[PDB]
Amino acid sequence: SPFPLTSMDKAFITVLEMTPVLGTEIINYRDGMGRVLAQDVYAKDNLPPFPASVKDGYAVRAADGPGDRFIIGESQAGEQPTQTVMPGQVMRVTTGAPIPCGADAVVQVEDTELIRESDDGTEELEVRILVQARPGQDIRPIGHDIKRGECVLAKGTHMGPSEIGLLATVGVTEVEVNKFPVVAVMSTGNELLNPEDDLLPGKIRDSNRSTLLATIQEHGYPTINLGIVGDNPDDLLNALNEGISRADVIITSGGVSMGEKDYLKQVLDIDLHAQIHFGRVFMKPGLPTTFATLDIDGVRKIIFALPGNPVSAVVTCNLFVVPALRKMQGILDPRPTIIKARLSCDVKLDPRPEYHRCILTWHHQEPLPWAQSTGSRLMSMRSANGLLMLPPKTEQYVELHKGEVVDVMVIGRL
Amino acid sequence: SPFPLTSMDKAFITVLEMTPVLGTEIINYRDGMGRVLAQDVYAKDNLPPFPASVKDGYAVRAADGPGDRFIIGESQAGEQPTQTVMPGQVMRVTTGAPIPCGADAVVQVEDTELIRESDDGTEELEVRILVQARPGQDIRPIGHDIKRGECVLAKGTHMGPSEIGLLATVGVTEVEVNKFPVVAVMSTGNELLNPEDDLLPGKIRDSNRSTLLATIQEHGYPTINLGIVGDNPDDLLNALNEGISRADVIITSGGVSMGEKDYLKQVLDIDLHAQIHFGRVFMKPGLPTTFATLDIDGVRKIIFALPGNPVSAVVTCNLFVVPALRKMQGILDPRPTIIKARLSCDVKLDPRPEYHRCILTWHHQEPLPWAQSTGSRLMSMRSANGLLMLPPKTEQYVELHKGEVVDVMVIGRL
Ligand SMILES: Nc1ncnc2c1ncn2[C@@H]1O[C@H](COP(=O)(O)OP(=O)(O)O)[C@@H](O)[C@H]1O
Ligand SMILES: Nc1ncnc2c1ncn2[C@@H]1O[C@H](COP(=O)(O)OP(=O)(O)O)[C@@H](O)[C@H]1O
Ligand code: MOO
Ligand code: MOO
Ligand SMILES: [Ca+2]
Ligand SMILES: [Ca+2]
Ligand SMILES: [Mg+2]
Ligand SMILES: [Mg+2]
Ligand SMILES: [Mo]
Ligand SMILES: [Mo]
Ligand SMILES: [Mo]
Ligand SMILES: [Mo]
Ligand SMILES: [Mo]
Ligand SMILES: [Mo]
Ligand SMILES: [Mo]
Ligand SMILES: [Mo]
Ligand SMILES: [Mo]
Ligand SMILES: [Mo]
Ligand SMILES: [Mo]
Ligand SMILES: [Mo]
Ligand SMILES: [Mo]
Ligand SMILES: [Mo]
Ligand SMILES: [Mo]
Ligand SMILES: [Mo]
Repeated sequence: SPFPLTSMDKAFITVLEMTPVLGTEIINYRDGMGRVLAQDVYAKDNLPPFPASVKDGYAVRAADGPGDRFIIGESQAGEQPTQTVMPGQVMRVTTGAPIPCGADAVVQVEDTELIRESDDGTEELEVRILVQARPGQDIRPIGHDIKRGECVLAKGTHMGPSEIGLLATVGVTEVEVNKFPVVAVMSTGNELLNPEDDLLPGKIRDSNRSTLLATIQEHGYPTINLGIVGDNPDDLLNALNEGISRADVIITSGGVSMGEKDYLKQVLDIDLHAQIHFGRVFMKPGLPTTFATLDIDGVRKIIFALPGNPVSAVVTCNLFVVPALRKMQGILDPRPTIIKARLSCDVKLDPRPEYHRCILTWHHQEPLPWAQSTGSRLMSMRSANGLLMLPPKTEQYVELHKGEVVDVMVIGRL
Repeated sequence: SPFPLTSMDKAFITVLEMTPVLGTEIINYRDGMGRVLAQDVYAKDNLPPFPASVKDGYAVRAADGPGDRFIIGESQAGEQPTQTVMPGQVMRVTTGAPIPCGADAVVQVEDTELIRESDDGTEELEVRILVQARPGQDIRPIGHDIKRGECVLAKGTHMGPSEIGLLATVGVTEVEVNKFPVVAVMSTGNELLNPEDDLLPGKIRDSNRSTLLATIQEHGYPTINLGIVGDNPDDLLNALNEGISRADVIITSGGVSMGEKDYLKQVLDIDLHAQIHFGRVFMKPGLPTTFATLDIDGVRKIIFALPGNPVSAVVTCNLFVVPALRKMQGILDPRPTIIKARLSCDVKLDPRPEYHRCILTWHHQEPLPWAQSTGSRLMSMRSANGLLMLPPKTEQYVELHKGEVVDVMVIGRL
């Protein structure tokens, strides 16, 4: 317009407030990594479902006390015992095996001495119990770990490997979860060639599409490649319409400044009839970053029109797009993790809040990590895992110094 | 045997020392996430390949100084200009467009005032240049960012989205990288049923296979599901042989203690002819953890036989298996990230080093995260992202207290 300068805080809140939560679907539990449960999950069985030995040893009657006992048989994992242990008798048990009727404690083998075995040495016949067992010792009673009817996972749970294991444990192999967003990515500019192309006069290769698609894929979300679109409103509208049809989220880069061949804001408003919530953000880099929504038949589509400069595109993707996607896939608090780190070098502050990719590293025993802004040789074998978040300068603070503590958004595996 | 108790430090070093680095393969750069480059990568073009405007404005002759200028044409992104700017003239430029012959600086539009435009207002004819340009201002010279022949990525680089973007930029769309390990996972025990099964007497559901497969998949590695194997040496040998054929790494759980129906160590040694490097580790949980290698025709297979207890299996998988896999896929320093955190609760120390899953959380402005051992309601919506690493007790230290600083291995996204 130019659009009003929007503060970072307002822009970020606006993205989260205006972004929808996707609907739900039933998935197989093996496909649950990173998904958010949209149902509570209950156990239909006890764990353990039988009284289970926690040791290799003997199932005994505690009342018998220590002494010499006839071994009447063995309880092995996976088989329900049929015999009842009577006074003066014991049954061999292994870890995880059921406790036979008549026994009320387990004595571990280390607290015993073998008296007699078969001539072939394959069968134990008589054992000395050296200790006084406590009633119930070394037995997991029925339901000790999980009770039938217990809620073991609550709706809203963001699942990792252990949650998948718990679903397996309780036999709940299909669960309701939020859908993942499908994210379409488009590059714009008459100067852009595909990565596969040799250069031609006046042209460069499109890098943003690759970088943005990889960023989204890193977070586990399905993507759509919408290719390169030229600087003209008809082609841009057609590409946006394809994105809307095929995806939940459309990410563009380029063409959002006020230049003569920058059409995206006009197309979003006048042709697409989308609602542009902000078109400029008071931030460095990322000034022309644009966020729009489009409501079609009770479905809200999300559009991020990011700056064309490659550094600006990847920075703004991490600040605005990734949290939106986290909200869409059902994460209750979709905010990124922000940690405290020490600056590895002095840095000049800008009137705008500043953001820069960095590498976070821990040093021996020092409690806080160091943040080294990207751009020793070894500090190049590693990809950026942080985004430095530097404050606006004040009449007081014009610079931050090496060692001073700053906020860093986590954007990669530490 | 019982095998010697191996210290944690020795066991860990032994895994890393004995684990091979996999060979290399050529991949498409879009498939490069998490891969390690096995070649240096060079630029074959300059970036930018032409002198490029960094602003919307006018390409000028700095020697002309400020004043009123005829606009002879426009240089738009993607088109090589044909006209030469002479004294008294300027050419309109947009960001990323080539600088025409004859011009040596760019003046941004904000430092100008328009004098004359066409009757239709679509074409600018005359402009007032308000500033004295510095030579070369607001131009990226040829090769400013990347030079032809420059090494832009070194062998050993562990790639993320920005590295993929750089490959796209320089047009190197196929790269040599280390292979990813294929990891086969097996559960053992006559008591185990599939997750899909209803319980039967004496039985429980297999959870470890799901948890371990999910853990490995979370790190991006392909997996093989070897199912459930009973407690007998013939079936175990057959399953191990299948794993060896189909995978680079075999993970088993269960059957590694000294129980009567525990055969895995015997099978690995006597039947498989593998070299067991340790069979017990002085650690809690994880005492019976076993690591073996098998060399077949110049190929080294890796076998981890983990404890059957589900908590022990997932803990030892994170401590030993994941670093091995990182080495196999070419990561030069495969050690996990360890951070410092504050204990959320008092904890009793064991003679053994202790490990427990936890959740790491940052609090407002406090520099160090808090580590809350797994097992408010909201602290259940989140999956474990840390492994607490507690020291062995000493005659002095028998307990650690809330707030004290401890080591935590990162095992999930923070
Ligand atoms: N996909 C892309 N890959 C690499 N560079 C790009 C890409 N898109 C745009 N650029 C470059 O970024 C710079 C700014 O582009 P521009 O379209 O003006 O961004 P905006 O107008 O959105 O701020 C130009 O130098 C342009 O060539
Ligand atoms: N895949 C599995 N899923 C769930 N529980 C298991 C699994 N494998 C073993 N267990 C249980 O873990 C416990 C220890 O098993 P065990 O085979 O004795 O381990 P190890 O001998 O290797 O220490 C037993 O209670 C057993 O039923
Ligand atoms: O206008 Mo920017 O600073 O390249 O996003
Ligand atoms: O023997 Mo463990 O402590 O279950 O691995
Ligand atoms: Ca452009
Ligand atoms: Ca077993
Ligand atoms: Mg532009
Ligand atoms: Mg056992
Ligand atoms: Mo135990
Ligand atoms: Mo900017
Ligand atoms: Mo910038
Ligand atoms: Mo800029
Ligand atoms: Mo700028
Ligand atoms: Mo700017
Ligand atoms: Mo800009
Ligand atoms: Mo920029
Ligand atoms: Mo710039
Ligand atoms: Mo243990
Ligand atoms: Mo244990
Ligand atoms: Mo144990
Ligand atoms: Mo134990
Ligand atoms: Mo133990
Ligand atoms: Mo054990
Ligand atoms: Mo255990």
